Amino acid sequence: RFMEPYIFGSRLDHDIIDLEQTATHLQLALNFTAHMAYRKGIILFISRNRQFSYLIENMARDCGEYAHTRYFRGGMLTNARLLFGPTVRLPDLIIFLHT
RNA sequence: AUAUACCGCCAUCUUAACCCUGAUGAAGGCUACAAAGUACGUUAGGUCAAGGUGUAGCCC
Ligand SMILES: [Mg+2]
Repeated sequence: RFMEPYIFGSRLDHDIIDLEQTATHLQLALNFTAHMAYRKGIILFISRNRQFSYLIENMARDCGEYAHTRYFRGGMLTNARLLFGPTVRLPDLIIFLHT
């Protein structure tokens, strides 16, 4: 339901995403990502689509950022201190290619 | 004579934290082609034959 305002219409029972809204949303998201990278924030890409795990890991390694395409264990973010150490720094921005 | 004196030795019997979910209820938390989970006494016991310490008996 919450995706309805972003849908241009249905073409033979297939939803079509309004690309005019996608352009503005992508502009805002890319501006935010660029500003965060300028401030040397830790950027973590996340995606459980196994068809693109290799590509996303390669991209994250290429841009000097971090990736998590594997099984997400309980408490990686909400219990990070116990799972990594008391002085671990969490990501400043998380990018979901697949939500 | 006494282990029905003790030991020695045999045998009997009794005997942590953290993180999520449920509207922050009792409560719950797993799937790998992965979906919240990680950190001693007891006995009128035997044995003084390969071991000891005492205790009492008798002494016309
Ligand atoms: Mg006896």
